[PDB]
Amino acid sequence: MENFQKVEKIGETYGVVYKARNKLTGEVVALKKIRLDVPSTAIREISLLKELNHPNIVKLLDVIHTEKLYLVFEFLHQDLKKFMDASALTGIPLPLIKSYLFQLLQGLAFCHSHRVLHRDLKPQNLLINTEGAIKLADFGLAVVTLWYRAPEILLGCKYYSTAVDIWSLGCIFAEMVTRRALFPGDSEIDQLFRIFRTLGTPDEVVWPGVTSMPDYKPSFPKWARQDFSKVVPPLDEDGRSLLSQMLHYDPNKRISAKAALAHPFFQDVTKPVPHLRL
Ligand SMILES: Cc1ncc(-c2nc(Nc3ccc(C(=O)N4CC[C@H](N(C)C)C4)cc3)ncc2F)n1C(C)C
Repeated sequence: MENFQKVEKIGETYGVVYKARNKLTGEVVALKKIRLDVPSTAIREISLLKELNHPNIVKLLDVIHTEKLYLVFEFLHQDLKKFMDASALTGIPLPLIKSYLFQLLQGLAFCHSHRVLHRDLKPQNLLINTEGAIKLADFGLAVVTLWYRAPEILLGCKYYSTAVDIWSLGCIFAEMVTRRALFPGDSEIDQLFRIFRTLGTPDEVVWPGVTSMPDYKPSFPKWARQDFSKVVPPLDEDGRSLLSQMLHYDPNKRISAKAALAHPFFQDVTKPVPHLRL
């Protein structure tokens, strides 16, 4: 860590993140100081992450095990959240929404093909640059936001799948379009009940095995599903078709990252450059 000069704190569950300059090489980096107490398994788990390289995953440059674990990442200048708040006035243009969605699906397609899950996608851990790229960061690597949590997690599923990232990404997609969070819950039951009010209470019809999941209660209110035209106007038919498949209750019916990439929504996909003020 002596080789690095802290420029500024840029983020603070498990670990703080600093913009920092490599004292030798003048290299500017994000320097993550990880949740102190290293367990041997966590070291081999991060050594697996260093091999997981993709243009839509923030590059882990180095892991400094001394003695206090640091992770040195490629630096990116803004998160999606700040860009969304800076764009809240006319909204992010749809071409740029489509681009960001396609790229993150490509990152997820990659992660998932190697049986790596993110587990905690949100606007705060999606990082953007001046060239139109968007990148996954801060991989969930087993107050916190529940807003992008898949319903299987919230109902107590222990061995959940790659479909949790598709759910989260779908929530992020809707939020980019509408400029309002799709399920802004302030507790697990509120989060869950917000998902239920909008998409209807899941039963064995739409989600086989649901009534036997740990935190499922026969006594949950039974809400009727709302229209998707009510939920994400002004998303077009393709956009809404894709979103509905990313928000299927049954993790096994929820569209994969790979299948999603072939959806007609991306037919006219391009790569716009955003107007970013750094
Ligand atoms: C948790 C984590 N590990 C590694 C990184 C990381 N960050 C950056 N650079 C970066 C991130 C966020 C912002 C940013 O716009 N703000 C963070 C807080 C505030 N927002 C919540 C409104 C704005 C600027 C630069 N680069 C590479 C990384 F690996 N991160 C970030 C997600 C903070």
